[PDB]
Amino acid sequence: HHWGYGKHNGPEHWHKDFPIAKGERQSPVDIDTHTAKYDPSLKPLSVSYDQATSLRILNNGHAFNVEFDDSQDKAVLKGGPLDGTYRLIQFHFHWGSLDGQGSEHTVDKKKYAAELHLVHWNTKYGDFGKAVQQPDGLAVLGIFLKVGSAKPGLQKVVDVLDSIKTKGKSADFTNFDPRGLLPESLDYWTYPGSLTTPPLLECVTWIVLKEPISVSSEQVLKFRKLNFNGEGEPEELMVDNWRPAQPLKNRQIKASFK
Ligand SMILES: NS(=O)(=O)c1ccc(C(=O)N2CCc3ccccc3C2)cc1
Ligand SMILES: [Zn+2]
Repeated sequence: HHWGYGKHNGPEHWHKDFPIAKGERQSPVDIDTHTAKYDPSLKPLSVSYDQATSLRILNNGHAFNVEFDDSQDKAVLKGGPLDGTYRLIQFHFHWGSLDGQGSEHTVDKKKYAAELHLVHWNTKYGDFGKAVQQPDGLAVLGIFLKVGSAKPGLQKVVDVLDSIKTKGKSADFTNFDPRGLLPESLDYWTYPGSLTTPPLLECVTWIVLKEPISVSSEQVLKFRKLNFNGEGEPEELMVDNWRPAQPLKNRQIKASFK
């Protein structure tokens, strides 16, 4: 009876195994756009993905992760609110059963259809497992998805999902360019928070882009055909794998833009 997204093991249960669920810097949060303060000291975000080396895609029973070779400074995030250099390790999404929900962060209580998380670790801690033990260990770039026009750069991901339907399945996934998942603008909000899944560690500088990407209904429908279950187990569609907004508590959300 491990954690998941169901009635009996979903977000409102997580605190029993992971008491930090009720902590002081939990994610996601609602971004109140009128209360977020423009911070002229914030730098433009530097996203350097030209040499990114994707390796594999994995259904881990909660989402799918596109994994990267993070054994050298290839795909890195810096600037913005960050000090130092953060290396891309994986991206994944959260999405809904319907287009009206699925995002983890909300904007003035608006829920997007899905949310992309590009996860990076601070190179000053040497590895991901050490980084998650630190308050500045991770930088997660969050990008909202709305349903409209197709995102051509997403289609390579959508088309491999058939091969990783069920929990524990993986597939080679080389030469995928995550630049094709970015919106035009790098305007963002930022705040200190946490992982949004167990172990819910309070190790993340969140950077949430203002501009959503558009994906087609067909693209998101393919996400919703994935399974939380393993092969030859009762089919449970992988949908609604998002944690709701958590209390902001003693935090300020800062905007990079006026
Ligand atoms: N949704 S999110 O906050 O962007 C998120 C980001 C990263 C992860 C993640 O890769 N994990 C959880 C922590 C951890 C710790 C030790 C070893 C492995 C892992 C694997 C899960 C969720
Ligand atoms: Zn996530």
